[PDB]
Amino acid sequence: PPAVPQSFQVAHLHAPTGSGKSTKVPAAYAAQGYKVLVLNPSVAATLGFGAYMSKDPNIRTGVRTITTGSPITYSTYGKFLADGGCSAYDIIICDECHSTDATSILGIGTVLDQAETAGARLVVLATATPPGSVTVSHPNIEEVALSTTGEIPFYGKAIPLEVIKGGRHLIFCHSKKKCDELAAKLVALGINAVAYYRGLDVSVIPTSGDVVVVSTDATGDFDSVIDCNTCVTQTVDFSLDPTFTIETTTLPQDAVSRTQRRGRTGRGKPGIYRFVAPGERPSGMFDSSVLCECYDAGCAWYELTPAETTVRLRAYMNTPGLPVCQDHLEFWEGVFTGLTHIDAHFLSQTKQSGENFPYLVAYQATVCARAQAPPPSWDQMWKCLIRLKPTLHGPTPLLYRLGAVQNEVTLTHPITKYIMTCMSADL
Ligand SMILES: CC(C)c1ccc(Cn2cc(CC(=O)O)c3ccc(-c4cc(N)cc(N)c4)cc32)cc1
Repeated sequence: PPAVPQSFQVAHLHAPTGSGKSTKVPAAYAAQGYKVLVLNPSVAATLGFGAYMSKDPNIRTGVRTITTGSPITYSTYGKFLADGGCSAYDIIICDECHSTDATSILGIGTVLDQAETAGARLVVLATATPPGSVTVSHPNIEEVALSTTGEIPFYGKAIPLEVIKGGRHLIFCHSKKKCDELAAKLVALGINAVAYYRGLDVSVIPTSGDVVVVSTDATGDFDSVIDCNTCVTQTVDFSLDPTFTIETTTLPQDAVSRTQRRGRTGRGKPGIYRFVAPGERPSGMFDSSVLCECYDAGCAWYELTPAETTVRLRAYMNTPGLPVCQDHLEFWEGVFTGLTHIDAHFLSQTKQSGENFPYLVAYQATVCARAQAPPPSWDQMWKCLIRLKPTLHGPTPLLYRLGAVQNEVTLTHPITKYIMTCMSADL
């Protein structure tokens, strides 16, 4: 238990997930008379530690807020951001501080930039999977390499039928077209194959007997888990056509990713993990398009100027022991700064709808509406514009590229031109 210091310290705390760090740790600090805040990315986790310690801490999530007068608060990073960040606490624990979702990143950076001014003595950056870590072996999971033999084609290797006859098995595949293709062949060999991915109702998975569930990362109880060892990963490309493209890329998975997928077996009883590849990237590198996400979340959810968002991301990049990324702070701040007078109605629909880049989407929707032009495609991304579809004609004033573009485009909008400058100035 890192002692509370005389001057402000940032501390790192690497210890297994579940053991001590969101639970025993804060309680020991409180037992010494300190005020302590414990930050977590997930709502369920924050309530999970709340309930478990209530046998009483303050609990601060978007959906539920309990104030109890306790010296211990469990918040998510998002609610922490919503509450204006640093008010009130001697000690702030950033739990699961490896997390590369926007919110967590803005959260920690916020804690890093502000904790000292606001009078804290200690910030503990806690996680069980700090940068460079690999997958540790699990007592309940036997791990067996797949070999070229077997009669089912699987990412260069093969799977034997014997391993997926009898019981429950989960096969992780990388995309959607690949889940369909694989489920289908198993149905054509008797086996009970069920594909799952974003845009399916969770009902379609049987609950009791034999199945081979072919899903992405979109109770389960599996006897076996089968992993293609790859992940579709969001990335940015500065393609100058006219500006940037948000697209995907399939990289070999990292440690936490291998963990997450292996952990779908061994749920108490024994488990089996069979792999396409023996290796893994180490964790601790994230794409530029995560920076774009921070500026997006900041502008859409957290009422931050681009500039404030930068101040918080700077603190995060000025701390050692954290996921590292390209320094595109001035670029990304530049971009969002030009993005003014969004339609609040469009913004509100792309937020509700769980869109990625809800701000950039609603902004391209805004620009489209005011021009009376259509969006770059009639995909699901552009749902907010359906009400107006009947009124919209001509070429799409294209700002950036978030997906497929079916409509002809104009490249001359002031916002398009402005962004273009940003990339020639800051890149
Ligand atoms: C998963 C991804 C698509 C996503 C979803 C949602 C958000 C925003 N967000 C995520 C969390 C975490 C939690 O639920 O505790 C959260 C909490 C409180 C607020 C909030 C509350 C008020 N009263 C005003 C404002 N402005 C914000 C927004 C939040 C960010 C990212």
